[PDB]
Amino acid sequence: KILEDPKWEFPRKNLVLGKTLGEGEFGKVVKATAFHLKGRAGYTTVAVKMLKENASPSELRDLLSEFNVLKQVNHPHVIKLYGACSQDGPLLLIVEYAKYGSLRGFLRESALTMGDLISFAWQISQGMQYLAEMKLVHRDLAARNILVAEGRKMKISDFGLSRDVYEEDSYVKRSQGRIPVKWMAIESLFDHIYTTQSDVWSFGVLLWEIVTLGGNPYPGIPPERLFNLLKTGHRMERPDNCSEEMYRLMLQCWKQEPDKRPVFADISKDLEKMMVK
Amino acid sequence: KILEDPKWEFPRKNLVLGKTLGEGEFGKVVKATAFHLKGRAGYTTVAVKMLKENASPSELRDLLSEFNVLKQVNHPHVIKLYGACSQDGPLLLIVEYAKYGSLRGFLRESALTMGDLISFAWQISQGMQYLAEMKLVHRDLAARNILVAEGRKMKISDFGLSRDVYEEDSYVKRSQGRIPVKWMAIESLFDHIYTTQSDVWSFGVLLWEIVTLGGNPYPGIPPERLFNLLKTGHRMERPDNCSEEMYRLMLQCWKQEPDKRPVFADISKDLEKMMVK
Ligand SMILES: Cc1ccc(-c2nn(C(C)(C)C)c3ncnc(N)c23)cc1
Ligand SMILES: Cc1ccc(-c2nn(C(C)(C)C)c3ncnc(N)c23)cc1
Repeated sequence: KILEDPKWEFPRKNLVLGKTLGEGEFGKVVKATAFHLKGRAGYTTVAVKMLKENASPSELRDLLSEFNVLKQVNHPHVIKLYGACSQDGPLLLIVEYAKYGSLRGFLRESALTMGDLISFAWQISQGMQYLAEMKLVHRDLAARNILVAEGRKMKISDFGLSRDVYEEDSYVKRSQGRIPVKWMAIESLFDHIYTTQSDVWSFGVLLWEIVTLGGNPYPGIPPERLFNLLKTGHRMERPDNCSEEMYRLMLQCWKQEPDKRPVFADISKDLEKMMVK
Repeated sequence: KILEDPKWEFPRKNLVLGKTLGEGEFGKVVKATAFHLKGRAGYTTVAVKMLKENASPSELRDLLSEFNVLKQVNHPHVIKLYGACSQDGPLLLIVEYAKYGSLRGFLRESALTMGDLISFAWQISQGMQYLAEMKLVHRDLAARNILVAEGRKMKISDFGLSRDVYEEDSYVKRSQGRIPVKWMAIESLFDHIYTTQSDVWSFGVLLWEIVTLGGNPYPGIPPERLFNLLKTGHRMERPDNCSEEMYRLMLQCWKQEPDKRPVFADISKDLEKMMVK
């Protein structure tokens, strides 16, 4: 029983699904083509996300949660929602198509200069600054949760775990322990507290992933040992393809006090100062 | 911070990990060899389960939950726990090794006669009757959660979501919506009620998977539409490789009233009557 919003409902007969682009804990995403989308004559190459054959109740809640947050945002660096098919069969979410795939895969498949990586971090920081202005916390901010559309333009994705900056619900059942530990902020890891400043912590780990072309954060460190490491003040070390100014930004994102961490508005200007220089 | 039980702690220096056997929502399972296990001189081919590099707090809780339930059971058709490495690094669970892999994959890879399939259902019903005697509900009973060791002997696995038949804890934080809908009992789907009779419902779906050699239950039916179908009394249809007596057993497992469903003790005798005849 899903409410069908007419502003986003799309006819299933006007949608042809193609080959599977990926399947896992996120769901089932297939490539597809949608004709007469948004009233524009012709067809459009899109991406359709659906539940798996072995989906659980929580898997639907995330797809509906992802559906809600995508109806409310709009940004050239946040994946765009085009339509949905909530009636007469399976639930399909029709969104923008990212040719080059997820960012974690795109970085691993690599020729990219250091200017290309700072551009990626700049785009992600731009969209995140917008989400902060939209009163949203992403929580699940990582390299795997970022898409790469055509033009190598970064697109923020996976809003199934996102919450409001101001809780606008009388009773919200709390999701528990669904954020990977190595991307969790120390206060989120210690008291289940997720904020925009916690996304900055997650963004700092994202910077580490980009400068390493899809590296595994805290290498060889069991995630069950990371709480003790972060509680004592230990962070990650300087990687190989990192400058003195770039590594300083990661540590500012990893400051213990969330007030001592920069906001995404400052991160965008800090990263542009690296692009110009 | 994990408590190290000396009855199950095993030295990491006495364990060599090999190639990865599988990775996903369940965790990371690698093939390995353990020397001087259980005091027996020599080495033993085992399987080691560990957390992923992007594991979340709940992923650890399941591994610890799976660890607890495996310390307490023993059956030739339930996977056997051999040891663990909870100190000085990553958390490793050392259990029995299943050469032929998961049951869902083993059925799909297939020459098997109808007698071979009833034998598999018999073995799974035997171990489940034992778990019911051990006051345990498995909940996540499916074909993917069953292993096939050497000799094509069935081994019940994945106890991360298992609960006690009698709740022996003052405050237990409830996991929510982690069982795939198509395997959920109608009362579990309607009021979050998981019991041994609900495992019989799940076992009936497992029978359907075996007689179809790893088929997808309720084919072409969106899992969001299954609650309405089961609430109106509709079940699955007779498959192709199913007898009149075998299909009757599935429907008895799918009876609305859980008291109207058979117990695993009767299922073992019902399946043996098919093996003899
Ligand atoms: C709502 C929604 C829908 C689809 C996706 C998505 N996942 N993925 C994979 C997982 C294949 C990289 C994609 N690859 C390309 N384009 C996409 N749009 C996606 C993400 C969110
Ligand atoms: C505690 C525990 C440890 C390992 C496994 C396990 N998963 N898997 C896959 C997923 C590769 C089929 C296995 N394949 C063979 N043998 C095994 N033992 C396993 C299950 C539970």
